[PDB]
Amino acid sequence: RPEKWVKGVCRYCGTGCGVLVGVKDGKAVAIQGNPNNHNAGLLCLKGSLLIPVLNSKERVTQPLVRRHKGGKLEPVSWDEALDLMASRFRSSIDMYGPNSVAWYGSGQCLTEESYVANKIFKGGFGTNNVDGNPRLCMASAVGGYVTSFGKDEPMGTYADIDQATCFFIIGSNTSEAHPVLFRRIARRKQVEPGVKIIVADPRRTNTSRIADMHVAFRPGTDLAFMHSMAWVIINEELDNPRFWQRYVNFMDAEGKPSDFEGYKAFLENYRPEKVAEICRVPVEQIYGAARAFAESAATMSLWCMGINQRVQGVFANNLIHNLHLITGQICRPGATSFSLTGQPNACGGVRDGGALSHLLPAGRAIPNAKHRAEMEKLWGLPEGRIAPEPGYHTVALFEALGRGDVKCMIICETNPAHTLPNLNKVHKAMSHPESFIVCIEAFPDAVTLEYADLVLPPAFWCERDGVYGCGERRYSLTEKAVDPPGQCRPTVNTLVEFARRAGVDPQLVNFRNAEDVWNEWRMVSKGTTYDFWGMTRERLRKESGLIWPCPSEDHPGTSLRYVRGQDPCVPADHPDRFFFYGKPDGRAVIWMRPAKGAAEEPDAEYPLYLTSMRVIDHWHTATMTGKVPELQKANPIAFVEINEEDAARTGIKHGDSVIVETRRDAMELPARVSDVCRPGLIAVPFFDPKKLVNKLFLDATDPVSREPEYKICAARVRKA
Ligand SMILES: Nc1nc2c(c(=O)[nH]1)N[C@H]1C(S)=C(S)[C@@H](COP(=O)(O)OP(=O)(O)OC[C@H]3O[C@@H](n4cnc5c(=O)[nH]c(N)nc54)[C@H](O)[C@@H]3O)O[C@H]1N2
Ligand SMILES: Nc1nc2c(c(=O)[nH]1)N[C@H]1C(S)=C(S)[C@@H](COP(=O)(O)OP(=O)(O)OC[C@H]3O[C@@H](n4cnc5c(=O)[nH]c(N)nc54)[C@H](O)[C@@H]3O)O[C@H]1N2
Ligand code: SF4
Ligand SMILES: [Mo]
Repeated sequence: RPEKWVKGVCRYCGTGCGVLVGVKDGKAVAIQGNPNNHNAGLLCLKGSLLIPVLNSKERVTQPLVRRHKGGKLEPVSWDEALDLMASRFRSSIDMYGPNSVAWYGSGQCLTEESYVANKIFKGGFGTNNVDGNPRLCMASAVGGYVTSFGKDEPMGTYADIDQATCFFIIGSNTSEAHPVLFRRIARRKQVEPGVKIIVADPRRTNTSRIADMHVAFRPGTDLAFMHSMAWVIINEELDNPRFWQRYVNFMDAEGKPSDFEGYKAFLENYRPEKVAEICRVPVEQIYGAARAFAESAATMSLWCMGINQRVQGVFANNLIHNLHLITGQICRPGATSFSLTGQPNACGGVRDGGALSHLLPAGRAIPNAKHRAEMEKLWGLPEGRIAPEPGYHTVALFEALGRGDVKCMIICETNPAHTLPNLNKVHKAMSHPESFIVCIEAFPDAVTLEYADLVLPPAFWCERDGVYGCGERRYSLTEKAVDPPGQCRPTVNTLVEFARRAGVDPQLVNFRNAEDVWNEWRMVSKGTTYDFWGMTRERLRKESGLIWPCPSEDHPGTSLRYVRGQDPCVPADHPDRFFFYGKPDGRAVIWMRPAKGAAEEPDAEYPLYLTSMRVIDHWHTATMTGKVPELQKANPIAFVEINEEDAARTGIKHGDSVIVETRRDAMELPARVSDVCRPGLIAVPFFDPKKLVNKLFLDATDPVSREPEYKICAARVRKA
């Protein structure tokens, strides 16, 4: 029975459900959904079972040090820990230059933590070595959005779900990975039964059980599938010339200006009969998916890691946007190209705040000299303080750590020893005997702590205040509901003290609380097309999220970007009803991206596709959801999914232990036989620390976004 209800945000998925925390003064006792946030008071099982996680005593509550490598982690005071951290970082810079140090962060960090980490490093130390886990996740979608539209982030919101009359859901297990949203998608098809749902995924998941059509294409061939859809759309005159002639540009396979006829000529390469064999699907599915897509009153695509975790990730994102653009299924209620964000805070913390190695806050870029000056001005730095070279992107960061080039690294609210691709390579990198690794980590079973030289105990979740920005441009405050336990401190406060102690100019880190940093971030955003000056803490305390752009206390926020009358970045006096202002002529761009494959495709010797996936009960590495007994009752440990008519024809039964092996490692797993994986595909989950699947996975990255291709590599299976 609670006395106080404290408003915040679910700690887990990018659906970003508002949460109310019931405290019986000082202890959280109950949790409900925020009736006033988009989720309308609905929480999924994970969300609803957060109170045990918050209450867990299995927490990191004092700072810890590992005197020597391979030693034992032992207690140390906060002051010795802060001096040790600051002296090491200063010493490294002094001897070897800013690029010898790095920040490795998280879309789970509060927007304020990431904003301070990013400033200390980019403006304080003078290094652009600030990256994070959204690199493993959302970087393809950023590239797809910037190359297609000139600006990052969806142009619609979740509310478009209520109006789509077709959902094309590709690379997304919405029901297991975005359960609230999937229910809203289910809800919509309930209310209007003439709503069509296409689910495109090599796996037949719970998500397909509301689909009119499930396209179970061969991993990696979805680019061809989607070009092929565009061919049908053009061929059957289902396209929208009034839209694309005014609003669209066309870039050929080399990225040179082209035209509709160019596009038609290129698409001839993607005829349905030919592309149907590549994809291993009945040709009727291409015609079906295309016609549904184009004939529908309002079409919405939603996609996640099956599209992004790919060496052609940016290109795939482009291809989804091509369909919306050729058909004009965009900038109207129900009709948009909506990339789904995994993490609660990839959008606000890392992407919008520019906390990646090539980026600067609010739409600005490292290589852009005017943007550096804009930031040196706002942040009060000398000229040239901000380096012109992008720092290390994640994969290359950990390679630099391994070579000795990065000597000191902070890891904050991520578990990279468990979740980075090609683990054997990374664990060797993380074991460099002369490296100094500092972990800010709340739960001591995180495997990465086994490589840490120093561990700082942070406040978790609603033990402190701060903003999370979910996938629909929604910035939502979590207020503080409880004191942190033991010696846990807000990471914002820890970062300021680290900076001060490490000789950073104190005017650069002039913040007492997360609120202070928010007002600066508001200021740094003002005038950009990411503007949220209008999101004062006061408004964020009272409201259940605001959606940007929101440039004044009287502005309600923005649902439809790029749309005159809706989006304030679009002049009221603009000639055309739409304005894609991230492109100099106001036109979104269809990209004629050639369709290729995975970087490690199957062959005689490794004849299987290996994928990796999300499972509903388990959040990533299970340091949180693992503290909840009910979350263990269904899938307690790792398994490997195997296709029925692949199992029998190769002589493998259900339940039998098997060896999944790839060029990089081998691993015994309990087989799980179903019709989930289409023939020629197996799939492993990644929440079991006793089964570090990322040891089998390769490391190739999209050459633009530098996202790893976790979704595809080549494997073999044999009976144990
Ligand atoms: N329960 C739970 N929910 C979560 C998370 C969690 O750990 N647990 N994490 C959150 C985060 S950070 C993220 S990023 C999201 C991720 O959520 P999703 O991306 O929706 O979930 P995944 O299983 O990673 O998604 C992969 C889907 O893409 C498919 N796929 C495989 N190969 C291909 C291909 O070649 N083409 C296409 N088009 N699809 C393919 C897989 O079969 C799989 O079903 O979920 C979020 N929500
Ligand atoms: N094979 C394979 N690997 C993948 C993926 C895949 O699809 N396949 N998906 C990738 C994607 S999309 C993502 S998003 C990444 C995510 O990968 P990670 O970010 O490595 O996984 P998480 O379990 O979210 O790690 C968050 C950590 O933060 C700690 N923590 C919780 N609260 C606090 C706090 O207040 N402060 C601090 N300091 N720490 C805290 C938790 O204990 C946990 O260890 O995984 C990637 N890895
Ligand atoms: S759908 Fe995501 S944000 Fe909503 S309660 Fe479930 S885990 Fe939390
Ligand atoms: Mo993610």
